[PDB]
Amino acid sequence: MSPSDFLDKLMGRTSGYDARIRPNFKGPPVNVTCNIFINSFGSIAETTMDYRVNIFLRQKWNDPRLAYSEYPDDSLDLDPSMLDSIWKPDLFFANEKGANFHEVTTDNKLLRIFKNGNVLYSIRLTLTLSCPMDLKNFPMDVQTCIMQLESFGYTMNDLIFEWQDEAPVQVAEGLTLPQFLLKEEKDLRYCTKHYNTGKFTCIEVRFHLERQMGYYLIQMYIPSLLIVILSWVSFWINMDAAPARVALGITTVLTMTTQSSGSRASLPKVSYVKAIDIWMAVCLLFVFSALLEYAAVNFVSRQHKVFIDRAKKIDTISRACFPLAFLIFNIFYWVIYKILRHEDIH
Amino acid sequence: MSPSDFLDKLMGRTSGYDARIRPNFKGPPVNVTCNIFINSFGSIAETTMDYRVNIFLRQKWNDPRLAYSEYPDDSLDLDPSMLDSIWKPDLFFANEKGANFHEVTTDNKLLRIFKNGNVLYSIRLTLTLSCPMDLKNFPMDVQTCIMQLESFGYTMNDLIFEWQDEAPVQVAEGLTLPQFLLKEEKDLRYCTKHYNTGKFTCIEVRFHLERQMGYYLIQMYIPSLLIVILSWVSFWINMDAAPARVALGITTVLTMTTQSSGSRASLPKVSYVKAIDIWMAVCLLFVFSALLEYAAVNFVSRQHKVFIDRAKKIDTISRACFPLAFLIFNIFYWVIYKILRHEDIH
Amino acid sequence: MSPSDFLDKLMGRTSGYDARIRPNFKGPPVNVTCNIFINSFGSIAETTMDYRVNIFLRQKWNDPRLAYSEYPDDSLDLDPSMLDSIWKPDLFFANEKGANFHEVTTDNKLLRIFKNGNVLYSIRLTLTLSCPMDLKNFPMDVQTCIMQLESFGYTMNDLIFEWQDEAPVQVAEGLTLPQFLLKEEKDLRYCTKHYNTGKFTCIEVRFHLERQMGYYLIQMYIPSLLIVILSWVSFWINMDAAPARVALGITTVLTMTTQSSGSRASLPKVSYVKAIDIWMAVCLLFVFSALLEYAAVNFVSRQHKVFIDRAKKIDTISRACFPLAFLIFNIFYWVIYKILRHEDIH
Amino acid sequence: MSPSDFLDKLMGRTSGYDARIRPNFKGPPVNVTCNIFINSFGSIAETTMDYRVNIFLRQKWNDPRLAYSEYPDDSLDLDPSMLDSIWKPDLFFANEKGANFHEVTTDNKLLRIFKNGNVLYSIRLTLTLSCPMDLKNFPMDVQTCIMQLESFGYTMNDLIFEWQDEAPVQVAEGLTLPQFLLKEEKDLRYCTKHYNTGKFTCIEVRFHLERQMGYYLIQMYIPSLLIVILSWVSFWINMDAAPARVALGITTVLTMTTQSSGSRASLPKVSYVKAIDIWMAVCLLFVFSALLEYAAVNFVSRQHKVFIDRAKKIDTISRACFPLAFLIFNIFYWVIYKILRHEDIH
Amino acid sequence: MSPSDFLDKLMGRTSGYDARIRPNFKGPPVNVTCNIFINSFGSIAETTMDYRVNIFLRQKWNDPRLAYSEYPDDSLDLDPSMLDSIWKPDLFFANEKGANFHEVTTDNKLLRIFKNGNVLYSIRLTLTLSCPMDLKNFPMDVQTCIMQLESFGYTMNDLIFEWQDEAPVQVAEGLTLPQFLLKEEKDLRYCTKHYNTGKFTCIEVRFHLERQMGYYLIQMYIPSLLIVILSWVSFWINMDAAPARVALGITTVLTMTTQSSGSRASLPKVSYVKAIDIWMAVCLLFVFSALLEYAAVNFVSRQHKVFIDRAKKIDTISRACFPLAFLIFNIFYWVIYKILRHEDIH
Ligand SMILES: *[C@@H]1O[C@H](CO)[C@@H](O[C@@H]2O[C@H](CO)[C@@H](O)[C@H](O)[C@H]2NC(C)=O)[C@H](O)[C@H]1NC(C)=O
Ligand SMILES: *[C@@H]1O[C@H](CO)[C@@H](O[C@@H]2O[C@H](CO)[C@@H](O)[C@H](O)[C@H]2NC(C)=O)[C@H](O)[C@H]1NC(C)=O
Ligand SMILES: *[C@@H]1O[C@H](CO)[C@@H](O[C@@H]2O[C@H](CO)[C@@H](O)[C@H](O)[C@H]2NC(C)=O)[C@H](O)[C@H]1NC(C)=O
Ligand SMILES: *[C@@H]1O[C@H](CO)[C@@H](O[C@@H]2O[C@H](CO)[C@@H](O)[C@H](O)[C@H]2NC(C)=O)[C@H](O)[C@H]1NC(C)=O
Ligand SMILES: *[C@@H]1O[C@H](CO)[C@@H](O[C@@H]2O[C@H](CO)[C@@H](O)[C@H](O)[C@H]2NC(C)=O)[C@H](O)[C@H]1NC(C)=O
Ligand SMILES: [Zn+2]
Ligand SMILES: [Zn+2]
Ligand SMILES: [Zn+2]
Ligand SMILES: [Zn+2]
Ligand SMILES: [Zn+2]
Ligand SMILES: [Zn+2]
Ligand SMILES: [Zn+2]
Ligand SMILES: [Zn+2]
Ligand SMILES: [Zn+2]
Ligand SMILES: [Zn+2]
Repeated sequence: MSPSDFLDKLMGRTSGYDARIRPNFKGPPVNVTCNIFINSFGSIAETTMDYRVNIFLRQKWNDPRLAYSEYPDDSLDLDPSMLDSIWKPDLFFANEKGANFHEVTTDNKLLRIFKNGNVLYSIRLTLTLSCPMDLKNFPMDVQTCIMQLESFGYTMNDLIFEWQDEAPVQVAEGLTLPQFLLKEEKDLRYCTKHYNTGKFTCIEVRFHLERQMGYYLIQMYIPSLLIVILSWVSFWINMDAAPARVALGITTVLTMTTQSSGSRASLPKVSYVKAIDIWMAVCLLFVFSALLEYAAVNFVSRQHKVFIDRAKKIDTISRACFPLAFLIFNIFYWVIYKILRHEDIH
Repeated sequence: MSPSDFLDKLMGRTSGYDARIRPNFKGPPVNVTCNIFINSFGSIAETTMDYRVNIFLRQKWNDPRLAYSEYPDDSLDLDPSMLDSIWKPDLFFANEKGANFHEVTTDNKLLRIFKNGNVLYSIRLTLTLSCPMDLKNFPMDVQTCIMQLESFGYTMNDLIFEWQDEAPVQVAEGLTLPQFLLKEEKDLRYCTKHYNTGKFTCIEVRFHLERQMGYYLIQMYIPSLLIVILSWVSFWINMDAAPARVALGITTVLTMTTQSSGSRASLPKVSYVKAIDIWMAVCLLFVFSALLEYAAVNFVSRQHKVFIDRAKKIDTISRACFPLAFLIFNIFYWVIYKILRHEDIH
Repeated sequence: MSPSDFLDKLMGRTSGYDARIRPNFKGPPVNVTCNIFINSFGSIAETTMDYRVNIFLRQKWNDPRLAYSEYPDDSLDLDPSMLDSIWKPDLFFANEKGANFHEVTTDNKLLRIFKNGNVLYSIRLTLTLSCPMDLKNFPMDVQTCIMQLESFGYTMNDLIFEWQDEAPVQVAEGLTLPQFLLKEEKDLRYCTKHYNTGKFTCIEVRFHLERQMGYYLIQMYIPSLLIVILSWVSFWINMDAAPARVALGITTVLTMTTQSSGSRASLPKVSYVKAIDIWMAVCLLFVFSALLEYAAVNFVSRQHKVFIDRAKKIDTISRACFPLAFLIFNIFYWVIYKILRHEDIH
Repeated sequence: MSPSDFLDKLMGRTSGYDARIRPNFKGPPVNVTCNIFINSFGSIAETTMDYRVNIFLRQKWNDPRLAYSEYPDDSLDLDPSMLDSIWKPDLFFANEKGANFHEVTTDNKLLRIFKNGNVLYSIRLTLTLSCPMDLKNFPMDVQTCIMQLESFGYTMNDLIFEWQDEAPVQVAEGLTLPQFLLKEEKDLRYCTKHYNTGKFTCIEVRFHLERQMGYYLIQMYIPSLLIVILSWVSFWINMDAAPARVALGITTVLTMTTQSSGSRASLPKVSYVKAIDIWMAVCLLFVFSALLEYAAVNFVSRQHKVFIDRAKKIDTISRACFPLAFLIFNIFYWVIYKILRHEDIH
Repeated sequence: MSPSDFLDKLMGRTSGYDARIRPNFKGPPVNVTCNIFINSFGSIAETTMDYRVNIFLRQKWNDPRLAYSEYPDDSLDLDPSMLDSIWKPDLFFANEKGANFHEVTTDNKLLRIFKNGNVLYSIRLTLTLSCPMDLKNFPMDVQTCIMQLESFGYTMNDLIFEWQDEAPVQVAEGLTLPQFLLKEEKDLRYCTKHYNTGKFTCIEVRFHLERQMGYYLIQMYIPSLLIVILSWVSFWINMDAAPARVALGITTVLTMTTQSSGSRASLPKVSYVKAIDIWMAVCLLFVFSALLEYAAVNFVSRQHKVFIDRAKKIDTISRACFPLAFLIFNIFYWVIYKILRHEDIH
């Protein structure tokens, strides 16, 4: 025939096609097979508990009214503007905060109609999805980001969503994240929303992201350790140098206070302790105990010669005991925090 | 019949339906039963005095012109695009700063028409609602967020809003807030706007949110207490160490000044004192009195031996009196601030 | 008759009504009576010199072509969607930076047509209006925010704007501002724009806002005073304690420098001095003169015993003279700044 | 006749008017006379190198097909909605980053048709125009902001842009800028874009803006000078006070480092030196040389009495030489920077 | 003929033209020749790993159905509004985060139809393109920004994209960047996307940008060097001045810590070391070793005269060895970092 006539013949007034009626109106529910292709991944903000994604959302379903045989071609890669003249599933993202299409030059849309009536519907989307994050074990945590594909108007008696058996989630090659590693395996679950308006279909993916500790070591693990070592210099400073040892205790304690507040600058105001909070608390306790060590030496040395060697013994004991107890803490902290991270994500 | 014909028969030119006319035009006012489902809750900013919500707004009313009997089906879950061909209430949010719909894939809308003429109208909305906050008792406060549903064009003689008798407000399971606890009980009030243009219907919910103090203890309650203890080390420092005790008083006072200004960084510029302001003022008064204590010891010790034991007596008295008076203040501050919080929200 | 027929009969093709023609086309100019209702007030930013408002804009004018008598009803509260089929004034805000309507559920619009032809047109608007601010006397200033309602296309020969005789401006009950007090009285002026395109009508309101000083006292008035008192401790510190008195002068001067820069953090980069700048300059001069006082005592004490009592006399004189001169400055500063604020706003 | 009939008679199907055809299709090019009225000016950000303006753009051209004689009126101030039914020039701004119209109540548009066929077309626009800035001589610089009005689709053979002979640029009375002075004179140039698609018309204005130095004197010129004077106190401090003079050198050098980094906080990361960078570098060199002066006095004083008066001579020489050399630098810096600013803008 | 009739004759119902059908429907694929003109370049943010561009995108292809001979004119520069009535390629940008058109006064679009059927289609676009950046060698790095032009709906059997043989990329004259130099040469590659939906055409440019080091030298290369020199003053400070040398070591170490954290303020949280991180680590190691040098001198000097000249020998050796080893590090650091930058970009 001609390319234009076939398009407006299969659907329209002459054929009787109605886009407001689901394909099998009073029969079995429509089964929509979905699969996504992640084009980009980033903007993971813990303060707002969300992340931004850019995906190619593909949907496959069978429409018996769109089946054709006369036209010679097998598939039919048609124009996007007609997408309003056909029935489409009312998919929506349950945990979506913001979303939009793309019209950079034309509509970033695709539609194919096969001979048997199968419809492939691909679309480009930018999504801002909410992600509740557990920040206990914060510099060393594995977050799980979810993506729920839910129907809004049709129940399970009308619309059912299914993930493709092969490759429901595909990630673009070379897609890296500056802060996390995206695990190769993905979890495909079966959500089902139960409202007072009825039952609604839902499908869900889970992405596992491990936080990289290279930034946090050079940002607040090594500089705080350096402050603890800098506090240990006072044990070798001469005893009568009171403005020297006291200023050494003070600058280290106040710096540890500012570094402790600086470790939560980019984090939400949660109300539970974290692993970095435990490390900051122990380092602050160590520098404060070093200052209390000199406050005791300064008090013991003036009680009037037993008191000259008794105060010097505290300095000699603190020279070896302060790094040994800090090493024992470092062993227990790092070992138990590399033990909890081997726990299964599931 | 056929699915398409019934939809355009009940309403349209042939039936005579007009979407610009309320159902009972010159009779009793239309009663709209409303109930909301909170999908997300967050973005509670004290600086802008607002919070962001994402709800499913359901509206129920009876339209006698939409009653049908011939079609076999009980309910009629129809397509959203037709929503312009029917009459809908002109609901609007009185305390709304910004609002928008959702069109992530299709319209996030739902409409059902029953046999008797009842219309269920569900919609997805993102709202930025203004919330006036009282920050007296700030680290330990219970805020009340409101949501007013008001008609804009119709008076009480035409439109009346009512909350559903069962479950007007439903919260999604597992919805947590990083900063607040959402109380299970909700207050359903009856606002009524009186303008010079007439009387207008209004309904209102109240959400009670208790601020969690876990963040604020580790952020500005314990570090300021540590500065007060660090200031108490000077009482044990040797008397003639003037650059040591003076630098101890100075660094503690200047740090208390910076922490006091740091406690109001994320707060609006209100003009009344708060509980954290009282705590910061007392801690600043304590470290400043410790420095004045050494300024008196340094002045008394040089008046030329009575003056050697008289100045030492002030040090010995301040060693026990400074923590005892600080403990008495801590008891009165915490007790009275755990007494005011047991006061009923209502 | 029927409700629908009357609406499309009064205006349309059959009646001959044209929305592109002003009511009295070649007669007296159309007089539009305007009055606003402020729903919210806030977002007053000095850096961008603007403020955000949310108002109900009401407009009243007479259209002889819309007069009816046959229909029984007195007023006619009709549907908003028809608002395009009638003539409306081309009002616009002269000092508007950004503006938008509201479509949270439906159009936030209202239109009534009376028997004689009077048209009441209410609309909801969010406005970001520019406000030039004079920040001399900044912590204690009264700003005047303006709102100009101007016609864009019609001259005085066609369109005239007037304020309602009773209640042109109404403020919602309980509307408070965290930073300012909104004065109860308002000024209704008569602007008139003179361009090269002709003469254009304009009406203007003026809002008077007094800045509350409760925040600024605890933020940068009392902490700077505390630094000045902390600088006065050096006069009581022992004379030979050079690292003590010198470090006392240095930390106070550098802190006064940081507080002076901190007082202009949220302010625009204006090029005239302010009241807080005068207070910061005098406090910085006081702490710098205290350090120069010890620099003179340290120089006088070593000139080799007259020089021992001569240097001690400067300390004794500075003990009483430094707070007395600071008290005299505080009296003159506060008195003259409570005198300028009693000056009439007009 | 009637007002409505004339509007649709001059243009439309009956007359044969086509909005897709330029007035003189195959004759001389259309000459469009342009003039702008600046309503607001601000948001000048050096980091993004742009500024925001709000203008009334007026365009005048002759359309022979719009000439009328029968209708009685001289000019014809018509309704804005019809603006799509006539031909308009395809003006666009070459250096525009973002732009939008205004629809606060209606379209902020104006169109007049005269008897001879002249068309006056006024529109309200908000523009974010890019401005390349030269920041050498930064606290004391005169920037030149440009505005290019270019045609996008028509060449010089079809469309020519011209500035009005009288008042091409008019500024609203009382329009001030918090950071700059807008020079009264303006430069009207003749740009002409040469692409591979052909030749295109362009016209350009230039605004000269002088930066006000009142903010920068009190922000980083006087506080850095105060640090230099504070560093000169060490020359009067006693020689053996090593922790006093050393702490005086250290706090001044570290403060000069922080003030130097603070001077470029709101500036883009350019790679050439500026006048404030030269001032910061010389002030940092002065305080660092004062510390090296005490490092030399402390080294010379202990070489074992010639060495007691030799080290004291360096202190006495540095007491007068350090302010004299700083005064000579201040004279040469300010004189040459008030000489370069008298250079013609052109 | 007449200008209007020809436009609607070549395409439309009478001619049979369909915009939903590609020109050669069942023949060879359509070859689209593309070339871009960069109007502006900037907003290069490393934190979000993106950059903003403003380009003129030109597309050339042959449409046999648009060939004409009767009309006299060679080319046909027509009106933009008709652009919907013709077939256009479905180009889209693969690495695009956000994009929009421009409608400042009219559509910023251009279309020309030649006699043989060639179509030139120019459009103005603002793009926010993602750019993965390697920040190893960060203050001295050459980034490569890419721009992929990909088809969304048509495969290689239908649509093929090609770069123009002459001048695919043209940069506007005088276009400078405050932070980078845009290399004159550009790389034109051949991407080809392989999805599960089929094969898709793609073309790609590469821009090479060299970071300018003028800002980073005065921002964090020279101030850190000054801290290292300031730490070398302690070697000349007198030995028994313990509060002087200790405070000199402390302020320098804490300042180096704050400058090290300040060097990564505007950078993303990557987990690999950079060149500035290596420089900051070595400078921190140098000032910390200077403090350990005085901690050893202070310990050796009190062991009770051999111990008086033995501790003085460490001071004399450290006076020359500390700058010599720092000079050797500076030679190896700068030489190897000027060697890696001569490596070919390709
Ligand atoms: C959609 O999928 C469901 C589930 O596989 C199909 O329902 C089954 O259909 C088969 C074929 O008639 C029956 O034998 C089963 O008993 C059905 N199971 C259930 C639970 O209903 C359904 O037919 C599919 N829809 C379409 C249009 O093919
Ligand atoms: C909407 O609700 C109101 C209040 O219940 C109804 O008004 C009452 O209607 C009953 C039934 O006719 C009367 O007996 C009462 O006297 C009415 N009370 C008032 C205060 O008006 C109203 O009828 C309802 N509207 C509809 C359409 O059912
Ligand atoms: C709009 O208001 C103006 C001013 O009150 C009216 O103009 C006056 O109209 C009266 C009644 O005819 C005359 O007596 C006056 O001489 C007019 N004054 C001026 C300055 O024109 C005008 O008529 C009003 N418009 C309408 C439609 O009522
Ligand atoms: C637009 O302006 C140009 C330049 O003034 C006009 O071109 C001139 O027209 C006059 C009158 O016919 C001629 O004598 C000149 O030789 C023309 N000069 C050039 C360079 O073309 C043009 O006619 C104007 N267009 C209209 C419609 O008036
Ligand atoms: C688009 O370009 C391709 C590649 O040059 C063209 O394909 C070639 O066409 C010539 C001419 O018929 C043949 O001789 C070659 O064998 C073709 N090569 C391939 C790989 O197909 C194609 O014809 C061009 N399309 C149009 C419409 O001109
Ligand atoms: Zn896009
Ligand atoms: Zn898993
Ligand atoms: Zn959405
Ligand atoms: Zn309650
Ligand atoms: Zn709204
Ligand atoms: Zn007034
Ligand atoms: Zn506007
Ligand atoms: Zn000029
Ligand atoms: Zn634009
Ligand atoms: Zn290359």
